This record gives sequence, structure tokens and C-alpha cells, in this order.
Amino acid sequence: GLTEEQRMMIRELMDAQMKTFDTTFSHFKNFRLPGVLSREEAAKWSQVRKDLCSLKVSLQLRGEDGSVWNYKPPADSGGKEIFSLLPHMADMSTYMFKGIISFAKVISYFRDLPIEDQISLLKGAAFELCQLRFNTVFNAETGTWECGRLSYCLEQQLLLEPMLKFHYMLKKLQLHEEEYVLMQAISLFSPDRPGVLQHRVVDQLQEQFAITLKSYIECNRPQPAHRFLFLKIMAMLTELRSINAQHTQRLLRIQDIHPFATPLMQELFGITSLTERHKILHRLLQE
Ligand SMILES: CCOP(=O)(OCC)C(=Cc1cc(C(C)(C)C)c(O)c(C(C)(C)C)c1)P(=O)(OCC)OCC
Repeated sequence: GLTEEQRMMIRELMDAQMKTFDTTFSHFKNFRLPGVLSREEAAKWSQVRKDLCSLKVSLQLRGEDGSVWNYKPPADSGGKEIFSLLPHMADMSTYMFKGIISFAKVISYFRDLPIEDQISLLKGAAFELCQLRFNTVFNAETGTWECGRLSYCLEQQLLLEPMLKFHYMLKKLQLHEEEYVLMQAISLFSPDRPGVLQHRVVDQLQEQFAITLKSYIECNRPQPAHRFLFLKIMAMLTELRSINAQHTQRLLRIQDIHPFATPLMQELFGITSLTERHKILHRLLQE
């Protein structure tokens, strides 16, 4: 069994998740959609083409009336068309990041951290928590993220893109709500995010959540078979941290030739004292 302390830790994370995770995406509205339409710079485009060609999805929008709009992205031709779903993606991700910021704020341990640590933790973990929330609505039989009335369907080769292989693998583990939120807490409270000051306090908080997840697993799962689930999960978090760095770099390359990030993404991801360079995040954190 878990200590009362560990049960309380889980309760608070579960509370936080239920209050901030719009699982049916019923409040995701007013987003943009794809419309009805040099030596060194080429090197930039060529990396960008690679950065994107692997992550293509068609988009489906189910209307309340039973109607269906389906969008199939264009093949990579000359150039620009490759960025067609980016403004919509920016909107979905920004929407997701806002729920991630609210999640963090409801957690006492996060709130007790100095504001500048809260900012640094949110910048380092944002993409990771968003992807962890996305895995819970990912349908691995169809290669589709089911987002309420919206759906994103991936257009042996997939398993080659680290983030796609990550969704498949994570999904296979058949985690409980509790395990997903403990994964989120562990990712959130990473002592080694750049610019974190209270390294020791964050490191200890992270070990607490990891121990709770470890005990949760010992106690809630048939022994022998789930003997290494915790470590499998820790390995997935290590790989996710690396995918985060990789994807942040792609984001910056695309932004360089085709600025498109929302103002909140610009703050989260280092796009153009710590509180002055992060006023949106700061305002979201203090309300
Ligand atoms: C670092 C910021 O990353 P980012 O939030 O930026 C959104 C504009 C981002 C988000 C993202 C990534 C994936 C993959 C990787 C699993 C395919 C998704 O499937 C989805 C949806 C919404 C369709 C579920 C969103 P990116 O990894 O994928 C964009 C297609 O962007 C990388 C630049």
C-alpha cells in the first residue's frame, strides 16, 4: 500500500488534471484552418523540409450536424505549402500549453517554488506535458489523435520518427490516469532545466513523485509482469526530454524562415530579467 502522503500527492495531481485537461476539447475554439489556396538559405529550407515531412497529418472536423470536413495536406513541392497546417497546429499547441500552465499552478509544490523557477520549469517541460496529454487521446490502431470533434491522422516508416515511435510505445504500456499524471509531475519537476535555481528542492520533489509512481506500480499492478514498468517509464521520460530538445530546434529553424509561433510559444520556446522576458507566462502564473 501507499503512504497517506503518496495518496495525497496523487489526489492533488489527479485534481489538477481533471480541472485543466479538456479531454473532449470542447473549449478549443476560434482556431485557424488551412485556407482554400540563397546558398545558405537553401540549406535552411532543406533542413526545414526534413524537419516537417515526417510529421504529416490529415485533419478531420466533425460538425455537430453530422457533416465532415477533411483536410489532406499537400505534397512537398517547391516550398511554402509545407507550412499549411502550422498556424492551426500553433493554435492547438498554444491551447494545450495553457491547460499545462494551469495544471502546474494548481499543484502546491509548484506554486511554492519561486516564480522564476515556475517559469523555467514550464519552458523546459511544456512540449513534454503536451505530448503526454496527447498520448491519452492517441488511437494506435488508426494512427489518429482524437481531439473531440477534431482528429489528426498520420498520413514501419513511422517508427523512424522518434516522437511517433514514442506515442506507439507509450500507448502499448496501457498506463492508468494516475501513472500519466505522475509522469507529468516528474517531467515538470526536472531539476536540470536550464535556468533552474532551486535545483535541490526540485530534485527532491522529483524523487518524491518518482517514488510515488514506483510504489503506485508495486501496489496496483500484478507483480512479476510489471516488475520493470517504472523503469520503462523513466526511460521513456529520458527519451521524451531528448525529443523535446530536438523538436524545439526544428521549431526554431521553421520560425527562422517562416515565423508562425503564437506569442505564448515564443516565450515557452525562447523566441524573440527572466520575468521581463516572459510576461505572458508571468501573468498566466500570477492569476
Ligand atoms: C516545440 C513545440 O512543438 P509543437 O507544439 O509546435 C506546434 C506548432 C508540435 C506539436 C505537435 C506535434 C505532433 C507530433 C510530433 C506527434 C506529430 C502532433 O501530432 C500534434 C497534434 C496537435 C496533431 C496532436 C502537435 P511539433 O513537434 O509538430 C508540428 C507538426 O512542432 C515541431 C516544430
